[PDB]
Amino acid sequence: MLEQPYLDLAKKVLDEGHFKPDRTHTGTYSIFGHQMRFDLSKGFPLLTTKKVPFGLIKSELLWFLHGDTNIRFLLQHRNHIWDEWAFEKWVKSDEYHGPDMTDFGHRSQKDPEFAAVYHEEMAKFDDRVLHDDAFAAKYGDLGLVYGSQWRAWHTSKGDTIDQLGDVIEQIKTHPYSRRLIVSAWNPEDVPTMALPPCHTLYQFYVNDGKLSLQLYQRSADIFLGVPFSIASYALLTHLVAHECGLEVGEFIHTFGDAHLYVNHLDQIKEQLSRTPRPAPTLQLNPDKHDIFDFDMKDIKLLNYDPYPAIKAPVAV
Amino acid sequence: MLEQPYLDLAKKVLDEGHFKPDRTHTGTYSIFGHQMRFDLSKGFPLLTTKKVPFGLIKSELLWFLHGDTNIRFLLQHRNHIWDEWAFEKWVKSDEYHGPDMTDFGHRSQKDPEFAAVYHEEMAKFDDRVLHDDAFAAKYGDLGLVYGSQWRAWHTSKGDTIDQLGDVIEQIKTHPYSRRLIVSAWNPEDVPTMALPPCHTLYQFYVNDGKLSLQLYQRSADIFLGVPFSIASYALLTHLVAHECGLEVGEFIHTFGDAHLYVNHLDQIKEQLSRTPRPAPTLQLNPDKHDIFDFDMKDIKLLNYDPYPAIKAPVAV
Ligand SMILES: C#CCN(Cc1ccc2[nH]c(N)nc(=O)c2c1)c1ccc(C(=O)N[C@@H](CCC(=O)O)C(=O)O)cc1
Ligand SMILES: C#CCN(Cc1ccc2[nH]c(N)nc(=O)c2c1)c1ccc(C(=O)N[C@@H](CCC(=O)O)C(=O)O)cc1
Ligand SMILES: O=c1ccn([C@H]2C[C@H](O)[C@@H](COP(=O)(O)O)O2)c(=O)[nH]1
Ligand SMILES: O=c1ccn([C@H]2C[C@H](O)[C@@H](COP(=O)(O)O)O2)c(=O)[nH]1
Repeated sequence: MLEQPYLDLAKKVLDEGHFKPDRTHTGTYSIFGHQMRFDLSKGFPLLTTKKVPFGLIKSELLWFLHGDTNIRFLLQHRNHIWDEWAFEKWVKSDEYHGPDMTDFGHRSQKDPEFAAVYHEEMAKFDDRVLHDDAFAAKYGDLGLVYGSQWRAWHTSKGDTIDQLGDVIEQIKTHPYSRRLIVSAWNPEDVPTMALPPCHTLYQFYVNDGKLSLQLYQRSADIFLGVPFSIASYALLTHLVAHECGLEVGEFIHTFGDAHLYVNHLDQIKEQLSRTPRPAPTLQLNPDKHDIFDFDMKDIKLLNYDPYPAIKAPVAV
Repeated sequence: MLEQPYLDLAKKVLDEGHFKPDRTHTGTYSIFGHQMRFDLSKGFPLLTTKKVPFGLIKSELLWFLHGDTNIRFLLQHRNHIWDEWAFEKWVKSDEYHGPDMTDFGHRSQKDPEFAAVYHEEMAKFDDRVLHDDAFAAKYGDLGLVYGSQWRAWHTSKGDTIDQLGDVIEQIKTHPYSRRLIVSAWNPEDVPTMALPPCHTLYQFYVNDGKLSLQLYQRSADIFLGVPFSIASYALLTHLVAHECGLEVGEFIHTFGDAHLYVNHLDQIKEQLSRTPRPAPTLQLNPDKHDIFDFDMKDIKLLNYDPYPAIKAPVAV
């Protein structure tokens, strides 16, 4: 079945995984070095053994493709994935008036009295952002994030570089290039950055008419962190191909520290019992071509037959 | 045997390798996505089925570790690997007086009348550099090269960042970090650069007391390009460990486009006949610790028993 590699990776870590403490102190079964591949021309590698929200993936990927970093677009799409990174500033501000949100993520992990206020103040910030146009401009904009990294590489002399764009250009002008790299790691922002990018760098490859891509990520939270990574990066491969007129090939996913949090194991042993069902089919709008405007209804997911959702706890 | 993975990779490309044209127009059997590992605590992965010059590797690696980019150090060590990248400027200059060296690399590939003059002018430039102190300052300095990338990351506001240093610092202050990355890919230099770095990015990993490293390279000239890459990056793993007081673990080598030039096949089929002999032993000076001054005689290679040298042609 199409997703097997991920179940094998999960399985693997569970066995030969070694214990490793965490920054956000927990334990983790970890492995260093691993590659898995999926032939995109055989189905979309969207996990069927667990409910995965393609809606979240798409909207998020379009945000990235717009080089947009303001949280407004995501909320607009009922997407809240990155909210916590905005809230961390809103609260660490002079304007913040209210429930001392210090370490709110951890306190809500088990959520006692802090629970309500945190999630209540959350509605606040998102209400503020979504409508207060100026608030959005200050607190909604995350700054350095995949989109700005991808399409707005802050140079040494003020100008901006659109890596992704100039890359598709590269694929078009001369596809057989070993220089099709889109780096997200900048040495000067990483030390003073909330969360250095996980999906660090990706390289495309054109041969026999098909487009293949390789994603390198220094860290991998296998339970909930990998199933999104796979899909999103498999989606980018159809978009580029469709843009450049290439037939989609296969997506390769290489990991630095691949791991399973110590408080995720029950849930993962649980998943390993179900058997994968036929891979979902991705459908792409034939009319529009400039992927940079390939909005929500331009990407359609056909016949996804997932196993129920397995809840787990945020890694704080 | 220790090197098997490389012979398997060679073997692989020869079989399921697909044809691919080149920038420097030749043909190439290519594969996209591949990882191979070596347990450094079992021997030094220095190929025994072909003579590999450890001298060249060391001197070159120390140049890198000094953040030095001037070709003087290399010539000083009887090392000429990077010369061609210096000559390309010396000749593309107002000062150049003599044999129009245009495309000298290609013309010398089959070397007719151009042969002598090119190699003669080469002695010239290197004689100039090695002794003419000021000449060295202008034409010897390559500018953007692994060393300066590693230890002199040109920031947005003039200052310089020593990635490698701050990284060993990271390994020391807190080893269990998934953020130990040393990137060599800079989005703004790559488009106006002679040869964008191949060995693009490497991440270390500390666990169970051992240091493991993963090297990502977008391109791999398997015949002569990989056997150096393996060794050099395996050497860096002993140096860091020895510096940080860690036991060496294993080195992981991941490739973007791994390939075998169409005019290298005979030589590679040739190699695949010999059987690997016990791996060489690396010896490290116990006294000095600051790897940045771990000079030539501080690294010793014990009992290397290689098969004879298989000549091949430079990929122009
Ligand atoms: C990926 C990504 C972007 N993100 C953000 C993101 C940011 C930092 C991180 N940090 C750590 N340590 N682990 C992570 O998984 C992680 C993920 C996500 C955010 C939420 C869910 C989610 O809604 N629920 C999960 C699993 C349930 C849970 O564990 O709470 C789901 O299965 O849908 C998934 C991904
Ligand atoms: C690696 C590296 C740095 N380099 C530079 C370097 C730079 C650009 C490149 N470009 C291309 N296309 N292929 C390469 O192998 C390559 C290598 C090297 C330079 C010379 C030898 C060498 O002296 N001889 C070889 C093989 C003989 C041959 O093919 O000519 C040997 O086996 O020692 C090896 C590596
Ligand atoms: O998109 C993301 C963001 C985070 N993480 C994981 C990686 C780690 O498991 C943890 C963050 O700690 P660091 O890797 O940054 O050290 O979150 C992911 O898997 N995917
Ligand atoms: O250290 C090096 C330098 C170059 N090459 C190879 C990579 C390619 O095979 C060719 C250069 O073409 P590009 O990959 O840069 O496109 O040289 C190596 O293997 N190692």
